[PDB]
Amino acid sequence: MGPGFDFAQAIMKKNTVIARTEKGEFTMLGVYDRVAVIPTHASVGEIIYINDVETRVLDACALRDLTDTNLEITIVKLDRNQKFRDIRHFLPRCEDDYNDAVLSVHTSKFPNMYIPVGQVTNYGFLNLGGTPTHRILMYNFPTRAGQCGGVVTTTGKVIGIHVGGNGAQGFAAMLLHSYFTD
Repeated sequence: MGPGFDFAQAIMKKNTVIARTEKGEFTMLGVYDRVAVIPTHASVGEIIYINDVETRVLDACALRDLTDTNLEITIVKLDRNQKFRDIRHFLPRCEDDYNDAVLSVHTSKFPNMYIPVGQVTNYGFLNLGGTPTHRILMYNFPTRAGQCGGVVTTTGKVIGIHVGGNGAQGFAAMLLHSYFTD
């Protein structure tokens, strides 16, 4: 509907797949080469479904900060025959607050879904489902089951992936450029 939705759509149309684990269907952001991200609570194993195709997982790393605190991001390398467009230049270098963000989801349950969530706070610490978690972004939108893995963007930046909600607020894990240096 406007330039925020434009950037979000450009990311969804080229840099997302539908990932299925034993724990559900998730929006999955492809970042570069065969490397993607998914919430750690997806419990990625040796095999994952990517757009309903059985796919070997070549590597999976559940990120933690240097205090050994959960970040809720798992980086997955997929045994896929095709690379993602490289979007690493759209990732923030530092923790930050943002204005006028969009949360975008693409699953069987919620195809082509875009939500203007407004102001995004650097919230920091969250007890997420009982697990101490760091680098949490917060937005004041009543997000629901089915939106985990959803991409949070501003114009020109891919800033996080949706990992939870409390009924009134939604929470995303930050994406930082330093997670994807190779």
